[PDB]
Amino acid sequence: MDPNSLMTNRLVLSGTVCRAPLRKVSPSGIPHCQFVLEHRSVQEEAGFHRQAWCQMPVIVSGHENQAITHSITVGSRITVQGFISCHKAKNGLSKMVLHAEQIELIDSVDKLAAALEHHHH
Amino acid sequence: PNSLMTNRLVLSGTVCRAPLRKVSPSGIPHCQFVLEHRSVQEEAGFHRQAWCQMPVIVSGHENQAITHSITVGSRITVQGFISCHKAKNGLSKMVLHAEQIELIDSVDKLAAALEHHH
DNA sequence: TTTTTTTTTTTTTTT
Repeated sequence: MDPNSLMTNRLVLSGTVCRAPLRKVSPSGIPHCQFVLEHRSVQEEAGFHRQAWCQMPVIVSGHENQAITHSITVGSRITVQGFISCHKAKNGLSKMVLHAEQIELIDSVDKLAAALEHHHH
Repeated sequence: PNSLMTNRLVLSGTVCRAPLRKVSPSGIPHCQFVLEHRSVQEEAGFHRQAWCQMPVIVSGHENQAITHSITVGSRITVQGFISCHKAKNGLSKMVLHAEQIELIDSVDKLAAALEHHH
């Protein structure tokens, strides 16, 4: 445990996905799926509050977590968690991306069900 | 402020540029710098590499104290939220607003004083 | 394995 003496970086962002999961599989047979999460919130800074809006291009790679994505529709309310990585050198400016290791959905069943059975009788 | 909406980034690395310390016409001291992260990771044994220069701002009186101590080369960890503005040309910029700092220099300084206090 | 240049209706924060 020597270099991990400055390798700590975890981002936890909840948000609604605005770009559907674009799946692909790289040569080694690994499957990955991207999308753009839109996060919006009120954040307090300096004893006051201000809005925090951001589009985070997240991507989930490898087997374990592919399933949970096949289940994330557009306008999904999710919280993703994993490391951040980026780059924008003037010889190929790529972008900031949250490689995800973990995701749980944030709209409760009792919640959504409400909006599926009520209009009727 | 509870609910779904949660934004927490906890980055570490070596302060690249600055820090530029200004007090703005609103009253508060603002300290801005850029943090250069570099690390290797992923679950079991698949090797991914990580790098990123996160513009950081430390806004308010509360945290400007610990600040007069970080300079280019300074290693620290910061925790706070990420917001994204327009820029001066390129649309969205990302900035981590630090709500909590950690000079990992004091970490070594504390581990040492332990290993060596006869 | 070149920090796998991978922003694919008007570029989501400007309705």
